[PDB]
Amino acid sequence: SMEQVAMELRLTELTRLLRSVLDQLQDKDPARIFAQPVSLKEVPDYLDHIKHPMDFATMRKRLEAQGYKNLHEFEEDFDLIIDNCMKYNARDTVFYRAAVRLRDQGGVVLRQARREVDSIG
Repeated sequence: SMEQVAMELRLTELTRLLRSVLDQLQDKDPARIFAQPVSLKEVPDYLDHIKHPMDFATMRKRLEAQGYKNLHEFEEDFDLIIDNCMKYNARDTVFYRAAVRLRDQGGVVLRQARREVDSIG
């Protein structure tokens, strides 16, 4: 149908906007602490601590499959990255500190993306 195509064009454009958002958020992680999944070879007990792991490479795979239907879903995944880190790692660690900085700096990027998604439909 012509409606299914119009919907697919909307999802495509959302994916385009989320791709830019993701690149901007990931620049706020210059040390690449959140770039890839926590290694189960190197942290064998991680899944006993964290039930829903997340990282920027896993978000990128979902993105390119047009697996995000709205910004809320995308934010959920970003929020997992931060919140998982802040639970697993203690306050006085480079890891926890990196999460806090990502959170604070990403908030700005996400504040305007919410307006761009409401604005452009």
